Amino acid sequence: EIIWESLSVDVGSQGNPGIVEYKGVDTKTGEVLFEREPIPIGTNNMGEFLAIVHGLRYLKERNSRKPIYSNSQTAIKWVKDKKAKSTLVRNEETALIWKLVDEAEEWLNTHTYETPILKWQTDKWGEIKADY
DNA sequence: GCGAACGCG
DNA sequence: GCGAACGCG
Ligand SMILES: [Mg+2]
Repeated sequence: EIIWESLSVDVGSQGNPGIVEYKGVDTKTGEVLFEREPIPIGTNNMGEFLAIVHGLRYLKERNSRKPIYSNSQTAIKWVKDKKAKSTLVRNEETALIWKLVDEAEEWLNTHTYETPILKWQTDKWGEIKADY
């Protein structure tokens, strides 16, 4: 069933592409462990990808073997493949989201981890604790 | 390759 | 309606 000793991440989108925020919380308590301030233009899947990679970096900094829960099977696969397969144009308006994605891919390409990245089963378990 | 035909905000 | 992931020549 649920591994309560874990990190849960999720994205808050206003439009898609549109304003992106994300956060990571303690699955057990809902305590906010990290939060990303609004990024003016991104896609939902780019935000979910960034949330998982921020989680990987957060747990590594703290010598944690906790798994990560995401409700985004798309983003879980992007992280496994070390590539965010986004369609979003690269122009002046999207430079920030793409800089963050490119830096996240660089991190994945230059680090190893054991962190399990698990699917949060929303239908079966209810909303992920990191939900906005 | 051409375009059609989950889990949101 | 968005970003994701067939038959035909
Ligand atoms: Mg959510």
